[PDB]
Formats: sequence, C-alpha cells, structure tokens
Amino acid sequence: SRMQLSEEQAAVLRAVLKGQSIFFTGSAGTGKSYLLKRILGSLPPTGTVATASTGVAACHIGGTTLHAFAGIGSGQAPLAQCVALAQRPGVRQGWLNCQRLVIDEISMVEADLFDKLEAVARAVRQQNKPFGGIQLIICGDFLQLPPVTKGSQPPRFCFQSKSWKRCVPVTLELTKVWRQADQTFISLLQAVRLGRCSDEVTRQLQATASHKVGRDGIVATRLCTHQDDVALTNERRLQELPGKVHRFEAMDSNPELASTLDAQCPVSQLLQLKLGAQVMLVKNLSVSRGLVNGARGVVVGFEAEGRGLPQVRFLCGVTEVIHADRWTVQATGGQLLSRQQLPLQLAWAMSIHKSQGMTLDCVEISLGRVFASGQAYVALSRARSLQGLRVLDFDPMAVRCDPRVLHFYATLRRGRSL
Ligand SMILES: Nc1ncnc2c1ncn2[C@@H]1O[C@H](COP(=O)(O)OP(=O)(O)O)[C@@H](O)[C@H]1O
Ligand code: ALF
Ligand SMILES: [Mg+2]
Repeated sequence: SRMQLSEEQAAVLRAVLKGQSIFFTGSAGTGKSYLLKRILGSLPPTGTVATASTGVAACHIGGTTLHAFAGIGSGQAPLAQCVALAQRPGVRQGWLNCQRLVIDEISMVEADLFDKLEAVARAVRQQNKPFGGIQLIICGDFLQLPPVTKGSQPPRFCFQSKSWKRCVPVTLELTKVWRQADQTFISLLQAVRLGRCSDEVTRQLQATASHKVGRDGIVATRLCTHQDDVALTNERRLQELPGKVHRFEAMDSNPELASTLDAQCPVSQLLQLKLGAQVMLVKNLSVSRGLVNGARGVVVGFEAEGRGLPQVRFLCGVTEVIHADRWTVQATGGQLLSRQQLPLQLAWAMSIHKSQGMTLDCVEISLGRVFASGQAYVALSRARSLQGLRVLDFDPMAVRCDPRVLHFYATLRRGRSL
C-alpha cells in the first residue's frame, strides 16, 4: 500500500536498473534515503550490498558502515597495507561478490578514503576499470554534514576526489521537501541550506522560543554538536528519577572487542533504565504498528520475571514489551562480531552527528554560538513540525556555508534546465 514516486525519483530508478553507476542528491527530506529502500526492493538482491557513513544511518536502511564492509579500518595506511586487509578471509569475498554497492550520506566520506577504496576495489577483484567494475549507487547531501576532521587542516570532501568524476559519470537531482508540510518552513529551511539569514528567517526562528514542543510524556529533546555533552546530559536526567535502577549488560561474541561494537553499533555496553526514563528505537521492529527506526517513547515499567524486560509507550502511541536483539559487524579482521542488547538509547540528548539521515517531530536546539558550516542546517531540517520546534538564543553567525560546495551546486546548476 506504498505511495507514488516523483517523476524524478522514478527516473533515477529507471536509470539505476539499466545499470548505471549514478549518484543522486538534493535537500534535507527529499526522499534520498527512501528511494534507496525502493531501489533495494527492485534490485536483484544477490551481490547487492547496502551501506552508509554513520552506523546509525545504516541500521536505518538495513546495511552496514562503508567502514565495516571494506575492512581496512580508518584507511590511513598505504595502498599496499589496505589490500592486505581486503585480501583476508571473509573480506576478500565480501568484495569479489558485491556486484552493486549503495552508500547513503556521502557527505561524511573524505576523498582520500574514497580513493584508497577505489584502488583496493580494482586491486582484489582485478578489474582494470572504475571501482573494480562495481556499480556505484550513491547519494548524500554535501551542504548537510561534512567529514570528521582527522588532524588539524581542513577535511577533504568526497566530490573533490580524483576518482569521483571517473567513477560516477552521471548525477541527478531531487527537488521537493516531502519531510516538511508548511510552505514557509520549506523556504525558511531552503534558505539556511544555501546559507542566508534575512530578518524574517531570523524573526520566525527566533519566534520559536515561546513554543513548548515537548508532547505526550515524551520529548525529542536537544541536538548538541559534541558527543560528551549528549551522553553526560542523560546521565543526570536519569539520575533525576525516583524508581530503582534496572541494569542491562550485553553479551558479545567477543567480550574484549566491545569497543568496536560500541562505535560501529548504535548501542552501549551497559544500558541503564529506571521507570519514566525517555528512550529511542534504534533498529526497525514492525513497520505496520509503527515501531520504526527513530521511535520516541518513555519507560512505563518492567516485568518481574525474565530479565525484567522494559515496557514502553511511544509517540506513535502503540505499546510493546522490548526484548533484546542481535547486531553483527565485519570487524576489520574477517571476524563477524555479535552483540545481544536492547535496541534502546536514551533520547533526551542526541548529537547532530547521529541525527543526519533521520526525520523528527518534536526537537530542541541551542543556536547562541557559531557552528561548523552546515552543522546548523542539519539540526533544523530534522523536524517535520514547525509548530512543535523550539530554537534557543538564535544567532545569524551560526548559519555557515562552505563555498567550495556552493560552487559545486552552481557548476551543476549552470549547465542544466532552469
Ligand atoms: N515519494 C514521496 N512522497 C512523499 N513523501 C515521501 C516520498 N518518499 C519519501 N517520503 C517521505 O519524505 C521524508 C524524507 O525522506 P528521507 O529519505 O529521510 O530524505 P533524506 O534522506 O533526503 O533526508 C520521509 O518522512 C518520507 O516519509
Ligand atoms: F538528507 Al537527510 F536525513 F538523509 F535530511
Ligand atoms: Mg537519509
């Protein structure tokens, strides 16, 4: 009972199916992610792999991080070390077989990584050809969130790679903001992508202080930039609770690798919950009842048997007793690692890093500061609801755009239709 595809959305699929290594791109909430799900529905599913930048925005479209797939850790070391690792039992085949590769949020891949892959691709598989032959279906938003700075100098976007133009000949554009309803909020947020604050932008978003966004016993609360802010916030907000502490330690195929799980995963070693605690759903469960990836709920009890499993009411409204599930990661080695743990993370505080790839309903964000170019746009363009959104301490030097990029979406603009 699925909805209609845009004439554009459709044309991408038509093009991908033929068998073209295409890339696609457009604003926050224009069905980049979703189109991938319907492409993954249409693609012969043997040797067809799916991936993303963030370990979360994969648990979202049911793949793994480009990292864990490729099996070369950080990609720091040279072309000869990197092909050592790809050659290893497990990874070797992972490669040989992939006929089709899909990557969401390409923004947070940094070109020297892309390049170091392309080479390794041609390497193990032995094709004398672009990316070892493999059909690249990519997407992301460049003006959204850019790659994590390794050292000090500026980190280097993916479109700036030398392989990039050689590996993804074609590029096409998505154009309508399906996410957000209200047409003011469409231009309001189309502005901030391009990096403009004239005073109605600034007035309206300032307006939202007096908004009270927090809904049914449940807040999709603050989007901080820094991760230690996030985890710390909650460590208080949960202490600030009368009930007793229910501990949930995991059960990993390897104990001593837990850290690799930790950072590639979406869950903690030790997750701790009391009554009334707020939480989020990190894997999909039942897309019918609507326990999807990114559910906002509140801990309404535990049972007194089993492992005392949590009970949760959600925003979508339906109530389910949560069991533990199982994640696996191709841990640079050719070992697959397991973890058994609840698919819940404490949903008071969430980094802007995590929130990219996702949609939201019920958000807060402080903007009395300056933020890394893009970092502003992202956290705003999460919310569906302009009414159920609250900005704090707004400041127009928050709104920053990298112009290397703006000129990338000018060079494309200036040889096209409108
Ligand atoms: N063809 C469509 N028409 C209307 N809404 C759509 C369509 N495809 C997806 N959506 C909705 O639009 C929103 C944005 O999708 P998403 O894939 O998260 O975009 P992006 O990856 O650009 O952030 C989702 O809430 C989804 O429900
Ligand atoms: F472009 Al997105 F969530 F993938 F806004
Ligand atoms: Mg997405």
